[PDB]
Amino acid sequence: WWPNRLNLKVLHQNPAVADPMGAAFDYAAEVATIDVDALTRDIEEVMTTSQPWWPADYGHYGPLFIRMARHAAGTYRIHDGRGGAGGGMQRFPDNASLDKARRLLWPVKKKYGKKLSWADLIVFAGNCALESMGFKTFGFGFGRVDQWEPDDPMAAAVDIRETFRRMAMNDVETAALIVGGHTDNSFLEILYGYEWELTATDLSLRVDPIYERITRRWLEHPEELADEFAKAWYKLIHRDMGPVARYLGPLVPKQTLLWQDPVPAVSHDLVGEAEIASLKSQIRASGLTVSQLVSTAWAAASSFRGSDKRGGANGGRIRLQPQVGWEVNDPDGDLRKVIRTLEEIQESFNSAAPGNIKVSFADLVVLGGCAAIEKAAKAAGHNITVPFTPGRTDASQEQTDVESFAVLEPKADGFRNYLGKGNPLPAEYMLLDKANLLTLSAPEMTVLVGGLRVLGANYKRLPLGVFTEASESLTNDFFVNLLDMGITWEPSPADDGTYQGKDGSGKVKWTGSRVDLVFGSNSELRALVEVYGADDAQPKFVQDFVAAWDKVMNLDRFDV
Amino acid sequence: WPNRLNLKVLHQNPAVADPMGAAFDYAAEVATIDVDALTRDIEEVMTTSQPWWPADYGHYGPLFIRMARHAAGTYRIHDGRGGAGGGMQRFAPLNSWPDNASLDKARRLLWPVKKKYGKKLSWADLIVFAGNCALESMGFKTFGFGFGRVDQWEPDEVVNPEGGNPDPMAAAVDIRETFRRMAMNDVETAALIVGGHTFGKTHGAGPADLVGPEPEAAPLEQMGLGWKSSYGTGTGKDAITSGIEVVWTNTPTKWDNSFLEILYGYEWELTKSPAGAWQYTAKDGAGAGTIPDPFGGPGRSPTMLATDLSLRVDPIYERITRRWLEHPEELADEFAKAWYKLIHRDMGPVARYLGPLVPKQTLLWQDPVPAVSHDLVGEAEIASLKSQIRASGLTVSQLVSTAWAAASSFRGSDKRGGANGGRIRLQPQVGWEVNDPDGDLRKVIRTLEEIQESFNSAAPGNIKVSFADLVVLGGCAAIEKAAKAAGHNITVPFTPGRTDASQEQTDVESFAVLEPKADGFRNYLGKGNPLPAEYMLLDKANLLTLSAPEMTVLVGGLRVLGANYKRLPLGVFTEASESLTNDFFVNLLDMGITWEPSPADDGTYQGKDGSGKVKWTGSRVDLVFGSNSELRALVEVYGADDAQPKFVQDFVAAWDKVMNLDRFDV
Ligand code: HEM
Repeated sequence: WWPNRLNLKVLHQNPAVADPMGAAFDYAAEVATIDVDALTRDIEEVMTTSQPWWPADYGHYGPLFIRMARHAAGTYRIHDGRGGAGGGMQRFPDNASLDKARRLLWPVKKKYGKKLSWADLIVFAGNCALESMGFKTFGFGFGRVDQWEPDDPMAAAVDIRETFRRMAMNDVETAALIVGGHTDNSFLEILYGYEWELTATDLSLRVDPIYERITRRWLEHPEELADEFAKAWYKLIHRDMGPVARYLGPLVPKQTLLWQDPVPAVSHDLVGEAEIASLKSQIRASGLTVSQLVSTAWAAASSFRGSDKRGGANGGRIRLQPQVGWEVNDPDGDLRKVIRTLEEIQESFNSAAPGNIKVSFADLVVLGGCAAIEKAAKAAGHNITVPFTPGRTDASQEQTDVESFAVLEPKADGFRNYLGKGNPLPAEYMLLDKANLLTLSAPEMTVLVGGLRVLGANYKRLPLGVFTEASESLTNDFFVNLLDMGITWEPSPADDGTYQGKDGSGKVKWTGSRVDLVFGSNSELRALVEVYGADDAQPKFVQDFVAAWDKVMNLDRFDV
Repeated sequence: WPNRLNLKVLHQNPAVADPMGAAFDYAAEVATIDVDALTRDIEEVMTTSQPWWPADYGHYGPLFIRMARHAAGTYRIHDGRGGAGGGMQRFAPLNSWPDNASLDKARRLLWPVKKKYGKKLSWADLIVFAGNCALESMGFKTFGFGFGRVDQWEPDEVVNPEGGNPDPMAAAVDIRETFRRMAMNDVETAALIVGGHTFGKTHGAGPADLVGPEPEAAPLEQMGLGWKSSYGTGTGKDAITSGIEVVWTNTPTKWDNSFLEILYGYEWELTKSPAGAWQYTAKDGAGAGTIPDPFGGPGRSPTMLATDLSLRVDPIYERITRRWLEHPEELADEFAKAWYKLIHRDMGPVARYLGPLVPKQTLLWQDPVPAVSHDLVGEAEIASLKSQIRASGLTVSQLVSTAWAAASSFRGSDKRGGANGGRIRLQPQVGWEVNDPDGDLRKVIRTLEEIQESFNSAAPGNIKVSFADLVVLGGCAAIEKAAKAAGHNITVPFTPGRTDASQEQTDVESFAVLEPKADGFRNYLGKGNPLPAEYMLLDKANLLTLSAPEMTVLVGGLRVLGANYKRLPLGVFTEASESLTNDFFVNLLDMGITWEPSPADDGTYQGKDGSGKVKWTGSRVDLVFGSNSELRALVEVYGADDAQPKFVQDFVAAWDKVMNLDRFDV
């Protein structure tokens, strides 16, 4: 009825029923069988032909392909990660010359069909045009699955600065991109000659002192310009593809780059099933409460952005500076103790293991979270075993760009009941956005919140969400107590965001936050809460929470 | 949506937003519950007044009856949507409409019953069951009840008690019109108004301006509720839900003929209610002030709305109303039948009703089909029936058109129509303009009838074939022949079991709304439409419960197959006709052809090639796939080079789904 309401439609965007290929189709296995030589030949023969319905300017569609490649990959926003070359449905201001020219590539996708997506095709056509000009490129990596539903003065210098900084491009990369896309040295020579007749953009490279320094350096040294343009272009097209394990094809370079957030490759033999049991029995008698383990294992695995597929638990970054310094992770609490205890466990295990079986800290954090979940569930009457797939390695400090990780800090985490100052939208909207980023669905988000409440995973262990009298137990008490109409909620006297579900002859119980009551208030979410809050829905809730938790933990596992 | 195609309406209620997950059939769960225990629990929660919403006369019966009526009171025949169905009354604009006031409470009074069962009793079943049980709790034996209303998890895209001027004669026509859109005649409307208003009262009493916002705009401190009254204590003795303060009968917690004896006992004057105004009261000395106060105190006066008084003044209503005032057993009978029709209107055929309370009697408005009285055909006979159909002289265009005409009348909004029943032969559907009788349809019917006679005469025993099966079997045989001509060897699955109804079984009047005003798959842009052709195509596809890939592949198959209306060349982008290929896709995306509106402006376009010749001609439906970005992405999947067998398989799957849409008995 009332507009500006909570939009649950965002959670289930791009379902599996609108996908023509169905659920029996993985793009990786298809594009791994493609022949990039024939693809390059087809792209070139399209490049050197003049379609009658689109006059081929100078008989060479190269620069048009370059423009579409640079325009599909120019909509990447670091603060959110949406958009981008492949991680954003750029299809479905502009002059409409960016999709009518997308029809020029139809004779190429006609041959391949499902073995080559449009997102891969546009970027690869741009790259092949760039290589066909005469320039040589760093490399290319396929694997961009296409979605099926739309989701002169120095003033120009600072405007370009902000516009390119929103794309995670420093000054050298911005200068390289600007000098390249508009190009030999046919640019810097004419630009630095006769001042371009002293009469907008692309001239500020000679005005801004930091830009002018780099440009005048490149004036007599085209080698730096070539290397910097190759690196900047490769960063530009592959910005939102995630870990290096998602790159496919034989054109992917062997080198590893810092902006990809690299993690070391596995060097030892992973843990089997007896060693996993030994670890889960060792860090269940190590003096660590279920709350600490669950909160730590969620802190590492809730820094994942499903748009550009960066973050996650892989790499063991929770032990390193950008992740441990965040307010939400609470360095002033029990994160250092948990990290030190896990390091001690890892050192003890690696020094006494059969053969060359070794466990990594990144793996051990998630294994500890799984062990804590199992212990809590067993302390609730059930007997389960949460699945756990090893194969994580811990990155060192030198491989983590501190500035690049500042955009992953959560301004508001609904699952952990965190809320930082200066938020655009209210508490529930940020929870919805975070759940959408984690590629979660409405039932998965509901069950995950309802479990994390009773597991004591709240920020600073606040009682704002624990709707149960017995913590350290995975039960559906949150739902069955939220739906109870025997308590009358009201805003707290302290005028804060908290509430008060006071009843029982005037007594006050279940002090609740906003992201807690939004589940019982919103009818669409109350439906799911009633599904999980029934009398016989106790084991179904546990199984669903285990499934959601395992899905969240293994979000970043793209190598498997 | 009405200014740009909204493809998200095709994938409404996805499976990823369903908490119960896949492989969960509601029929199995709800068929194994204790109905007696459910009724006992409901009757237990009816008589226990809660302190957060007090009960009038210590009984939640009338509130449950009103909630059940309003849940099933949104059904509309033309679209078919609304009604109980998926229980949209919980999460929709429906929960926040001003005429659904205080019905958000009646869905929380039933929570203690829902939690005791869980997935074994959907909300939609409960909402309409409680009221039904309420009807039995007062002393009125209802017709029956059938569980099985599956529960959805996403909202979809889809009467004045004061007349503005409350003139009973001028409000009777409004009542008749608004009940005509629910397929209720005069006698059923009068029975529903009289019976439903025997139980209960009207709550509105106060300034009527001190009511809070709707639940969709209420603060989270109210926890999903709305209309929080601030006048007085707010709820119970001074609740405000509608504004009018009338108590109809002397015993609003029992069934009796006291509504008629009150309506036809006093003359009525007009007065202003404490909340709002414009209600009728007794005339001579305020009548007799003998009406129970819901929570105790002074007796009220006999009062009626303007809606209720219309039944006395309208000459059509007055005669039957007086007859019921004389004989009450007829009133009870018509009320039972009308209520049963009301709560089960949009539940589909009788094969979907579950539980022990479902009656054994058949009713005309259900469009009954005769029970199977023979052994169905196996696999040896089907392989011979297909050969006989193929060698009967019927071209694939006629067979496909007949099968689609039989099976495209279905609408998933209320699950009526479908290829079952075999009603393409019968009067309401054989004469529709879209099911072109000025052509080769009667010939197809005659050929299928003679094939049926030949097969049944030489029966191998107790195995016989029905015409309803024969239409779909001919469609599948034609598609098999087309695919074999195109080069692929496939076998379209066929599941026999359909039966042929008679002309007395079908109702001609109630099928005037199933007529397709615009069928996107066979162009037929019929006169009198509220939207362009493409939006009507999306509406038709959403009615068939089709997705976007299925709709695209079905359109692209029906074009080249020859299913078009009047066999127009308006959309057949293939050169070799009567063949199942993706030539509608590989030629729609052909960029060497320029599309311009035809000189004879009628909504059709001309596709000229580069040599200045009119190569293809298409319509808005045919050309919307090559222009809309979301749809063009699907066309490029079936329009590729290697995706010929994938296209054929997808088309066969879509055909199977459409044929077996209205098959709930299997
Ligand atoms: C044109 C047709 C009708 C009109 C204009 C009408 C009018 C109304 C109105 C305005 C209310 C609100 C009273 C309140 O909220 O306290 C109401 C309540 C109610 N209606 Fe109707 N009604 C109609 C038909 C029906 C039907 C078809 C049924 C049942 C099948 C029914 C049964 C009830 C009941 C049981 C209540 C509530 C009684 C209570 O809460 O004590 N009415 N009606």
